[PDB]
Amino acid sequence: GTHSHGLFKKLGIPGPTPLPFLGNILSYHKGFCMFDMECHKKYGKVWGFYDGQQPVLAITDPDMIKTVLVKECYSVFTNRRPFGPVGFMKSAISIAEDEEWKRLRSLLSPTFTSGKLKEMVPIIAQYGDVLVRNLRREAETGKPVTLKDVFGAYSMDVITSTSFGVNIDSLNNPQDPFVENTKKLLRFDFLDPFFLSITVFPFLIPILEVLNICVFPREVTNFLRKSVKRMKESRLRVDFLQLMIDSQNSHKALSDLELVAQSIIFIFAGYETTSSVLSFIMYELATHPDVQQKLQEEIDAVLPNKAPPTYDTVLQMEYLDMVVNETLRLFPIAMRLERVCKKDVEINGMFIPKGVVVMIPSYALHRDPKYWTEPEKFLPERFSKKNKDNIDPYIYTPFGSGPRNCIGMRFALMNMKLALIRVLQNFSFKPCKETQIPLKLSLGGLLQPEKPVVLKVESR
Amino acid sequence: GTHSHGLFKKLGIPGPTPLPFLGNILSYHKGFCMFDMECHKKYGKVWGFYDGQQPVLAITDPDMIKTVLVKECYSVFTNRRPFGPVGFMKSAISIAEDEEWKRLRSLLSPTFTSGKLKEMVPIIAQYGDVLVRNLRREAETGKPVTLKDVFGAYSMDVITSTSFGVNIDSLNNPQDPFVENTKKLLRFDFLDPFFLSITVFPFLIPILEVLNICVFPREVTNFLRKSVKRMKESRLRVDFLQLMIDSQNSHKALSDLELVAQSIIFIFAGYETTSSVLSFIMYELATHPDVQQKLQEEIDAVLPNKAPPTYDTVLQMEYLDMVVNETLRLFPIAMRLERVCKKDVEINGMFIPKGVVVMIPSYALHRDPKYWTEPEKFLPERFSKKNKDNIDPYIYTPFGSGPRNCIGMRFALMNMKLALIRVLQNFSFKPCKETQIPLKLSLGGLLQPEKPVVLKVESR
Amino acid sequence: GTHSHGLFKKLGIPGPTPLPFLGNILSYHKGFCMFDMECHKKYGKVWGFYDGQQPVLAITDPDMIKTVLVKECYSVFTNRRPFGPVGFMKSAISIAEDEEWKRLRSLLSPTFTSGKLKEMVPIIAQYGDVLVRNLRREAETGKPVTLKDVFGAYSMDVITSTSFGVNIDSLNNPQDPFVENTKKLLRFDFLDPFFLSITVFPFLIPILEVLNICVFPREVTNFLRKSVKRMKESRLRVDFLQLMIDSQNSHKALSDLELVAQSIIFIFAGYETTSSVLSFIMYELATHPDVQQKLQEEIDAVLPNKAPPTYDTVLQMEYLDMVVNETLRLFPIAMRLERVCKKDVEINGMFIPKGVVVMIPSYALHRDPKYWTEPEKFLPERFSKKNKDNIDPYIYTPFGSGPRNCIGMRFALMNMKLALIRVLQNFSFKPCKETQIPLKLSLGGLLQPEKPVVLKVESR
Amino acid sequence: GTHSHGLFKKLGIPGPTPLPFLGNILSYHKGFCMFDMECHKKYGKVWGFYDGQQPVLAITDPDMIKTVLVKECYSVFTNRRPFGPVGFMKSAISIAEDEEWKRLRSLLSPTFTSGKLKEMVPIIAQYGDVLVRNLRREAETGKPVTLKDVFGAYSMDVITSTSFGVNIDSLNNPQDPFVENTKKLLRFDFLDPFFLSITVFPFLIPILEVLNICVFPREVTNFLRKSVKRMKESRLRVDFLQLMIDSQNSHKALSDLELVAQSIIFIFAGYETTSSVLSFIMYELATHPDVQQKLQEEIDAVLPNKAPPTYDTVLQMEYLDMVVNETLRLFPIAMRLERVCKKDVEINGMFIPKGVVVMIPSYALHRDPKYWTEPEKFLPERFSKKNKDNIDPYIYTPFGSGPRNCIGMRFALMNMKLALIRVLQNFSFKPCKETQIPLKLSLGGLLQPEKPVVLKVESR
Ligand code: HEM
Ligand code: HEM
Ligand code: HEM
Ligand code: HEM
Ligand SMILES: COCC(=O)O[C@]1(CCN(C)CCCc2nc3ccccc3[nH]2)CCc2cc(F)ccc2[C@@H]1C(C)C
Repeated sequence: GTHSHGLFKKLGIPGPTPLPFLGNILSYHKGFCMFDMECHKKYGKVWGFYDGQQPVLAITDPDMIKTVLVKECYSVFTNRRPFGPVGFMKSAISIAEDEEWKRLRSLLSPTFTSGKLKEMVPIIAQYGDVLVRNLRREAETGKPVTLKDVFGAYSMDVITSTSFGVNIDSLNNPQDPFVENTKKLLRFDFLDPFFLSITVFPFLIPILEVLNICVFPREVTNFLRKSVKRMKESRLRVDFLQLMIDSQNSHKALSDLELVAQSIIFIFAGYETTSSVLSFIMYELATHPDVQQKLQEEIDAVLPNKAPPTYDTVLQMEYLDMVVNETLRLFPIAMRLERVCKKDVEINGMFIPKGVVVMIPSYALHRDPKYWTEPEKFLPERFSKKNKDNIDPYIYTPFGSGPRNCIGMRFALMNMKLALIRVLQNFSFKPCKETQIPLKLSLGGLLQPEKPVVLKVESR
Repeated sequence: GTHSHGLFKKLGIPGPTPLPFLGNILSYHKGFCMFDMECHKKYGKVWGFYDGQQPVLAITDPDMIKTVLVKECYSVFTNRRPFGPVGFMKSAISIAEDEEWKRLRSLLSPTFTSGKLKEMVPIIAQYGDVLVRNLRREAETGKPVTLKDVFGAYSMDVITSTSFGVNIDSLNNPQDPFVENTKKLLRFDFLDPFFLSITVFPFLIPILEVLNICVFPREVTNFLRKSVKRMKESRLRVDFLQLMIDSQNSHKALSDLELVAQSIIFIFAGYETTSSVLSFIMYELATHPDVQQKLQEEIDAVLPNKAPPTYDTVLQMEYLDMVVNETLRLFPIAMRLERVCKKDVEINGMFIPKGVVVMIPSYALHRDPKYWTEPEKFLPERFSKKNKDNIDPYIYTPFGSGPRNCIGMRFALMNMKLALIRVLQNFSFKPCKETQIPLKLSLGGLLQPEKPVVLKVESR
Repeated sequence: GTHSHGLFKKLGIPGPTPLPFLGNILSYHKGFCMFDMECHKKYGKVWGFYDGQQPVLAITDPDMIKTVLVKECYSVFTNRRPFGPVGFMKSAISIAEDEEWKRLRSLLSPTFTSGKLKEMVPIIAQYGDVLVRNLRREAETGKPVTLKDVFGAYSMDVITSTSFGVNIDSLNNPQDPFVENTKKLLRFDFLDPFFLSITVFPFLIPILEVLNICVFPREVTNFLRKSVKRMKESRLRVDFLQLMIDSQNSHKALSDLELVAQSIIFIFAGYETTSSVLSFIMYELATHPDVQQKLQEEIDAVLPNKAPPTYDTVLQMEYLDMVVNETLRLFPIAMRLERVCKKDVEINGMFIPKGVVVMIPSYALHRDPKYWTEPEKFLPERFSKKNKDNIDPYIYTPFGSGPRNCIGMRFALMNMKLALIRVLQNFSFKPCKETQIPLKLSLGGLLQPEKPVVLKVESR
Repeated sequence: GTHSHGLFKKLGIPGPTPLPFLGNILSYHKGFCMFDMECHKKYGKVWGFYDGQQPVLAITDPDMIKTVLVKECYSVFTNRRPFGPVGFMKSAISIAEDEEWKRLRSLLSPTFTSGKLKEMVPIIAQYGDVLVRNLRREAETGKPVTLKDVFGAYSMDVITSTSFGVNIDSLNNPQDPFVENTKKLLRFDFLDPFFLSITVFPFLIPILEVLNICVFPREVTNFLRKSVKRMKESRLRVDFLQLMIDSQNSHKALSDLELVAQSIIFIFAGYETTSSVLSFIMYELATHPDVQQKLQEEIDAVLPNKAPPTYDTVLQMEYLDMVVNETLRLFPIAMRLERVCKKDVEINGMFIPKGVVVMIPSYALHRDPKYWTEPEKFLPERFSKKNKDNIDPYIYTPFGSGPRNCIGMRFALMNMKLALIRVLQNFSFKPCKETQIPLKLSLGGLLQPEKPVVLKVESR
């Protein structure tokens, strides 16, 4: 009931005090993000709490953070915490651990190079054209646009074609076989009934693992499993599947089911994340028409006459970059980074017992007054070539840092940027009566707007 | 490991001998139906086995059967066995038990009278017209027809409109909100991984009931729960919802959530059952064109010039009735009837300990040589007014018998008959090269064809 | 997590508000007794709380209490709550439920008549002689006496010989086979780690029931099971075993294992209960030498010259009775009486939903100022023939009331009285320096002294 | 249900075929030992089976065995399989794993040197004198002697005094506090109900670990935990406790609770093991009076006139050694050695997947005709300095081999030898009518006689 509940009181580490069995989870009634702020303010720089019986040690010192993410990554802090029954998805690089992770990490790093990415741009860019045509039809008829559905559909189209060559217009084909399953691959709400129970009955995982109950649905994983065995057997492009089929012709060649595992996790990592950030950005651009106009101006300069964006001209645009980064400062959608302490260690004047989840509260550091002037404000300027220098890369970590960081970072920024470019080239975006202002974050376990973002969309 | 595994060896009752923990479930590798036959042949008239640790006493004596289903129903054998975590669906009349069942049974019996049914015929009959139009378009283009999809869609249309007034053409609207959830309400395969585990880990039910994992999906039950709260609040027809909303204006008036519970179970009881029998019947009529022609002839006689069937002219047709009943003899899709023994009893020279599932092997009795001449053969004649007399109603029980029998019997026969009438009026049905002949039953826990039934469909 | 946690807020019933999963069990940090008082004071006459998810409705109205214990006992409130995995001890009359309880209750009522008891007095009385000899040897050498060990040994001797004819001097034979197991049969601490977990993981019971883990130890129950099969087979006295072997030569004759079940529960009900009350009484008599002297005087009057007590002269003694009853007022060692509500009901202007544990806080009513003048004080007089009249038998219930009350009441009072008589005849009892004064009740789940009672024991 | 059940059929490895859920455990109805022989004969040199879902790869090639036990011990095969909920005893060197094991292994190796052992001989030897006095009193009165009780008591006396300095005559004090708990520390029967369930519900371990249910009893571990905190605090000899208290004044000094953990495991490893081998040896010496006489002769030669054995004269005796070793050949009481495969590997032309329990069937190799002439026969000669050479130390492994072997080997042989010496010096031992001849091994999970060994004991 109190297993390890004296561990932090003992070691000298402060923090809220736990309740038996539940630990501190009642504190999650306002969300991971709000609880992390309060803990930063009211306890300082290091603190501890209990996800049920599991102690979690929050750390906020950039040198200490670097040690965990960078320095001792491979020796002490290699893995994230178990979070549910995962079945065969224990082979997805995100879930695999220790050496199996390192092998998967290596077998996949060449798939995410800039070269591989530059050759996917003409595919990603095609569904930007699709986006504008579907945006225009809703811009034609004066009717508010709900960003999450139009950007949701764009993200889906980008994934089907980048990882499977499946060329869909997911919006206009809302009944395709390939759209129904991939749309069931949403991000996990670790504050919803099931995942909370898993936290205070971690011993229920093995019970579930033996009933073959799985947090990745049996049908989705089954449909994609067989749908990929078709694609492999009809090919025998430039998409993730093929680069992976390539890398299996100094570690053990990528297995068959391991390739299926990665394709599904790429979807999981890329679907809701992308559409959610594109919507946050559109909210900020719609509530600061000066930033929007400025970006539209920077776009028309590089791309004269709605010229089509390319890998190289995308990377030209400084102010676009500043909008993307400043939006991810406010809304880092992972909320936290975490690693399991797998040994006893001392790092930066602090002993850490084997088994503690060490956690880095990204949302709260990105909104720390002590590192950010006027943190609540959308201020794209803080990332200009002028100011970009005094930003610590261990305070601002929307993609994490170190060897276990987001292997999809460059792909995701290039995907979102292509979207925002082709959309601002043709449209302007305005607040509504119904446009929730100021926007409220959800109280749940996902960093998303309370109410969806809806906006007026006009044509240029 | 062997809890109660001597109970039948002791009492004197024969039967296969169990394995620890698993009981006799390895015997289910050929299906409930085949295992029940072998047990009838090789052990006689009474026998016992173990679904894991749970003893099941099979009985085949018509007097003994009557005692269980009819005589001592309310005192000893009131309930079916628990079969999964059910959540709020513990209020569906099928799952409720003891007095709560009797109340629900009474609060719903007037909803299934013949009067209420005769006023639903013009609704049911409308989607017969819809069936023929969709059948014709597939009969127009010479392309094999897969019965389960065209009869699947008809069954869905009949349910939406009979229980919610929702008027859909489910086939041509394969993307309606109301079709996606109700199509996820299929019959349970108690021989599939999950339900088998539930059988040898019955103690896993409470674990699941507390994670709110449920065998009726949370979304389906949630969508229908709210979708009904709309219909109640827009009404404030002749459909099940309204007759139920009626019966809540000597027992406790039907509750709100109890009404939601029944509407979903009516779907569960009526969707796959109906479409599966309609397909079995079409198989038999397509593999005996003499029966088919004879029925077409009996239909044209009562209904001159594709005249539209009515409640009364439907009940006119003897040979139609004989085809429906003879098909349900071969294919009684419940396979077994069961009741939990809730007390110790002696019935017909046999003591039965509290807790035994008493079970009646319908599939095997319907195909018993000792009651049926040439049981394997489709012989509609055995049910004519001439021969219908020497059929024991405790050997032939496709809808069960007694107070807990199928409260939807008359509705289901009238629904299927309306379908078969309007379809034979306009079409003839022929075997294919691909038409699996002879048809094989599935090895799983549902009584359905191994491979789907597909047939040539011509026009008259 | 909150299953039924709105049930009392809804029905209108007040009470502390629950925490998810745990309900109100954090409130048990001071004990059932103290929590029950606070709830009586601060919420009044009726209230509700949650043992995890299980709602418990406390009631304190004598008419309402009578309804539950007496009036609707057989129809609505027949059983106590499940409390642990019990294995075969589900046949002990205390644990059995509904009709199986009524049968066991009837098959055992004639074993507890006054006639049967009067013939056990010469056995019980013999080990009073044994008590005095062992008390004297500790009274001889001036050394404090720890009541729980000398009365513990007396209680054990009374049980072995009353239920099995086994004639031991448990103290001087602290290594007999028959003493080691029966001494492991102590009362359950429902506030200790295991039983608390059972309360907030009631779903863990079936898991345990299938590993054959049992709250009655496998060895104790096994030793006594075989040790009784010896006694049955060597007999083939006046003791419980024989009266039971008798009653199996209008319900089903007592089974073999059912007889073993009762013998163990008689031990469980009678061992720690008796020794604990004898010690409470000795504390009160030692902290009021006037009561003690008065009782010694009433004993010498009826029993001139340490004359040996008999059934009839035991029942002569009014003041003895008043001391026993007043001690059980302060220390009713069951603390609460409970029944499961098995139907919906209205009783005395109150609706009660099926499934609620209805609970009667005996400890708090016995110490209610509103029924007892100076409740904290040991006042034997309130039970004299003069005052015994205005005591409601539904406020003062140390043995419960109604058909499910203590079937061992008369036996227990006669056993304790014989002890107290033969001991006061020969000894006087005095407070020590170490004698905890005032005595503190344990904070756990058993009503016993914090620290053991130790006292000076002199000879007469 | 069949998780990994194709792993051996796939890899090419033969073996009995499994049943769902249970694997091959029905095969354990004759015991680990008999099942291991049949598997050696009927499948050859390598085979696989399933303890439920857990694959176990048996290996019998001395080079392959050496690789696992010696060569790749620290890299691949460091740990034994989890076997039950162990609580804090996860710190006992036997249960600890990976580096924590290596640290414990090092912190304890100097406690088992020959120097430390030679200084414990005068303690061990003292309770040999105690043994002879208690043996004589049973040899005085002509009454069969049950070896397991007289050698059981000797083993207990040797442990209390070697690990805690507690100087008991456990037999004549069968009621000491320190004897009652340590006698509850018997070897685990992994074929008894509980441990078998753990094998096919390994997921039940975490459920138990959270109810603090433990396979080392809470009371035994609690009594010894506090009883050691006394001994530490009264000291602040030459016994295990002190050598351990010593080693905590290049790894982390032995913790407090870690020291308590080791003391209990030393008891667990040493109590039943020793007494069981001493009894096997006495059986063999009593059923071959020529060996016995020969040993008595070799003892009288080194120790003239019942001279007292010393470390050095104990190691003098070749024929004693040959009797001890030949008895452990027949009866290697661990039965199997095992290690978990923690990586994928190829060793001696064989790939082994991560997670397989690799197992070495000691009992069956010790009785392999292909390495042992007349294996069923007790032939002390095979271990003489003449023949001891062609015995492979990877076929004959009564204490295992390699870094994880029995850290108590020398202590155990010296303890048993001192016993056998002082006993044969004074007694001769003869078969009885009741002496089970030939002796049968138990069908359970412990290598012990079916029926106890009883023998005539005469004096010299
Ligand atoms: C705006 C979009 C995205 C954001 C903000 C984001 C952020 C993150 C973060 C914070 C992590 C954990 C980093 C850490 O623990 O240090 C992560 C991991 C990961 N992400 Fe992204 N991500 C995005 C999109 C994508 C995309 C398109 C992919 C496509 C392949 C992807 C694949 C992954 C993978 C595989 C990991 C786990 C890597 C490993 O365990 O070695 N993510 N992401
Ligand atoms: C061909 C179609 C159908 C067949 C063959 C069939 C057969 C059965 C059988 C064998 C039982 C159990 C009988 C027993 O235990 O004695 C049953 C129960 C039931 N059926 Fe039907 N059924 C069909 C369609 C329907 C329909 C359309 C409804 C619509 C309301 C329905 C509602 C129910 C209910 C509520 C029960 C449980 C009744 C109770 O527990 O009191 N069924 N059915
Ligand atoms: C001072 C000693 C004792 C006290 C204070 C005591 C008190 C109680 C109480 C409060 C109950 C529950 C009553 C209820 O729910 O209304 C009970 C039940 C019971 N007691 Fe006693 N008890 C004592 C000794 C004994 C003895 C010696 C026996 C010997 C047979 C015994 C046998 C039982 C049984 C069998 C029940 C359950 C009866 C049933 O469920 O029908 N008890 N006791
Ligand atoms: C006749 C008596 C004994 C026999 C036959 C015996 C045999 C064994 C065997 C086969 C093993 C496992 C070896 C392996 O996996 O390679 C073992 C382990 C062990 N034994 Fe002994 N043993 C005996 C007595 C003792 C005694 C007196 C001690 C006292 C300390 C002891 C302490 C241990 C320990 C601590 C281990 C685990 C070592 C580790 O995991 O590193 N044993 N024993
Ligand atoms: C839900 O919180 C945001 C989130 O989903 O973060 C990840 C999921 C990480 N998962 C492998 C489980 C690890 C345990 C965990 N419990 C958390 C609760 C709150 C906050 C963070 C938590 N971490 C992080 C890495 C990752 C790796 C992939 F391969 C695919 C998707 C993702 C997402 C991220 C891209 C948005």
